[PDB]
Amino acid sequence: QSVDIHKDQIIFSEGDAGDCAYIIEKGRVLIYLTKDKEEIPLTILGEGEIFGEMALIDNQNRSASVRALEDVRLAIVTKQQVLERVSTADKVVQLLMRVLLKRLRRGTQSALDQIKLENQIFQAFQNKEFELFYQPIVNLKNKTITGCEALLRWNSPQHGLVSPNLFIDIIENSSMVIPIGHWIINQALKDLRTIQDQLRLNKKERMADDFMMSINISGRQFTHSDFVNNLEDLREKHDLHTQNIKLEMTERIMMDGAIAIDALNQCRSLGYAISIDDFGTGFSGLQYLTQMPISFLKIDRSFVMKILSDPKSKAVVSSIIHLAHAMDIEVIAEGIEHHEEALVLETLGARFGQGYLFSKPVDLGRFLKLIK
Amino acid sequence: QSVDIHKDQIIFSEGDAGDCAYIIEKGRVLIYLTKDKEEIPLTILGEGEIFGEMALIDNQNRSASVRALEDVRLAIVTKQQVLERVSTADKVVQLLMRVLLKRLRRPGGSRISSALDQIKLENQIFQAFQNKEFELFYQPIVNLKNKTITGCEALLRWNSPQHGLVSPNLFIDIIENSSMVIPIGHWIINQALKDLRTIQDQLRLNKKERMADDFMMSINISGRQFTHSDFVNNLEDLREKHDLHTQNIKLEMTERIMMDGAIAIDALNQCRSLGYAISIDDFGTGFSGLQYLTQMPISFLKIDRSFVMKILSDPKSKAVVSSIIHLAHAMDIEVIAEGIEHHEEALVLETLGARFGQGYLFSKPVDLGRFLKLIKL
Ligand SMILES: Nc1nc2c(ncn2[C@@H]2O[C@@H]3COP(=O)(O)O[C@H]3[C@H]2O)c(=O)[nH]1
Ligand SMILES: Nc1nc2c(ncn2[C@@H]2O[C@@H]3COP(=O)(O)O[C@H]3[C@H]2O)c(=O)[nH]1
Ligand SMILES: [Mg+2]
Ligand SMILES: [Mg+2]
Repeated sequence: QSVDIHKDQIIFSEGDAGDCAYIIEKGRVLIYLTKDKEEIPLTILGEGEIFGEMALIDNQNRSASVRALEDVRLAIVTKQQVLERVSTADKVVQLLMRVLLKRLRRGTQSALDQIKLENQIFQAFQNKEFELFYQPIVNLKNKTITGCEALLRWNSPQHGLVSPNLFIDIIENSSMVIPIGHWIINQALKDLRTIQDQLRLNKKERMADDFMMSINISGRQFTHSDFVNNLEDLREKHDLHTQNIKLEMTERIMMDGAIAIDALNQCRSLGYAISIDDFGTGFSGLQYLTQMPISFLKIDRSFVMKILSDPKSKAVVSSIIHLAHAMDIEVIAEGIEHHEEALVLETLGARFGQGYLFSKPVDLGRFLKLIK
Repeated sequence: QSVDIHKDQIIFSEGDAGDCAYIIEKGRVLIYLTKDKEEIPLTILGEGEIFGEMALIDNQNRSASVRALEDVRLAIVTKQQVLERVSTADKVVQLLMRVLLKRLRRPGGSRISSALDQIKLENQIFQAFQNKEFELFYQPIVNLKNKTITGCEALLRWNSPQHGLVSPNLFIDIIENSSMVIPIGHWIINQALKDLRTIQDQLRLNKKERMADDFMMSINISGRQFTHSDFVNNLEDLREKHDLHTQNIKLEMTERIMMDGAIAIDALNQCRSLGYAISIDDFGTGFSGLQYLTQMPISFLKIDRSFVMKILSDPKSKAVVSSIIHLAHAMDIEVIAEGIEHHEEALVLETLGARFGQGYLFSKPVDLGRFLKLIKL
């Protein structure tokens, strides 16, 4: 909505209640204070400048008066429009705005903490405090280790064992995912080379050929272009085959719809296995799985820990397993802690499993012992 | 990540390139300008204050110098941490930041070379609402086996050529993540409930007593209006206003409501205890709340057109649809398959076990007057 004001009209005065702000589309306006009939100019605003935001942002009165220097045309921005856009902005951006506002007139402790935590995470990465552990994936019927998932671990000397609940999300929607993710993939692929070599050296030739290293890939690093180029470079570096490398993704990817179907279809043509991690939670979902080069899906612990108790959870799990089979997708059920859970999941048709029942995540050295 | 500076150290000078910002953890710093060797104090900052952000936000030089007044400890905030959060922010927020920055740094004329358009579109939408340009149409939901109209969905329409150059989805989206959803949504619900009263009265007056009792008016409820407190109070007020029963009113909700998890289960259980029917509008698209579907007062789920239009062509889409239908039955949830445009689609969906359907095959959305005629057939 657009409004035309004549030259010399006082649009509002210092000390008035704020109703709305205004974006100048044509002409010029003067911002002034008055102090005993002496008019003190602050500035002249022209096309594109917004004015009157300040009263709206923190329900104070007008900090200055505003007069049209010539005929002007103003677009009206409402209190609610400004408050809405501000309240939904990033909390560090909200902090930055509050500090600027208060200085110009002359959730903060949560926002400073987020900034600090990020810097603490990345310094710990560069101080070599992270390592990968490996959690066996087992064939449910014959109890054989068929692969492993690479899981990030923070062994901070000050705090002891730092929980992945904290730092994984910070890492994943931060630019540091790219350097951290490049390190993860290289390490996983390096340790895959070692697992295969050791398996062969102990005459388990077929196990080595069929072994799947499962690597968690975030959306950010997946949609970063040349992700596939670096992934390929790192595979050839360690002389590995695509068929032994499974890329675990959260369905939040498909979100990027056609684009996604893109790289995912890319990799699949190279022979990488693609897996939907935490299926049925998050945006890890049914609708896109219809048209996806998906070889695996993981049934989240949240379902598995309710199999025996809540029989409506047993229904949902059977549905997912039977659906996966109808699309020739195989299933890994994770969070398996009891033999009774593994029994039921095998009867329902899940081929693979992971969890404490079989083994917790362990360092490479202990994993190399488990496979023997 | 933490750095200790001695009393009197110039941390940086006015005119330098910005590397990082700092949070003061201990002590005090002076912000000053220099103007012919006269040092002009702007302020003293203490514990918790941030400084040096401004150069980072828009790659300008330092607007002032900063000296430690005593021994200080600074936490480092990186250029990268500021620039990412700033560059990804809303364009109105970006405008606000630029204006504040320039004003704090500051007779010449200040200028700024979308944004204004987003603001205007919203005001155009809301003025059209208040100028009575919106109305509800109703699309029959039919029992697939016996072809009988069992209910209808209320669908919002804008009667203007302007609806037009926005896109049909887009005007609904503007409404739904804007505060205007509350006044627009209150009008929608009242109108739908008013027109439900009329459908039932006419059904009774023609001795179709069982049809009137079983008739479901389906109303799309956005997340914003659902999580707004006193949503249930207004909904109840409007039901009693039109002397209606909860059992005839179905609340269609996006699956994205389950991003609240525990809070969402309670809010739905509140409506369900009152006797409202709850339906998941877009099942299997958008947010996956299947872990939660285990414990949800859900009576209906709708299979989206995006699945239905791929049944015959892409047989992996046929697989997913059968799975959803069979799963819904295992939880005593009934299914409405929407976007049904051909008899062959309705055939397949009935064989798979879907009870209800909507789409062009049966009828497009129509005004109340035409809907009242369709009922009598
Ligand atoms: N306080 C202040 N406001 C300014 C300045 N330059 C432009 N303005 C605008 O003038 C407006 C006066 O009313 P508000 O306080 O609502 O919002 C103010 C700003 O939008 C300045 O240097 N100081
Ligand atoms: N320009 C300006 N900067 C201030 C003021 N008060 C505190 N500061 C801080 O001083 C810093 C000087 O360098 P920057 O411009 O990078 O960031 C500035 C702000 O963080 C003030 O009144 N004006
Ligand atoms: Mg996983
Ligand atoms: Mg709908």
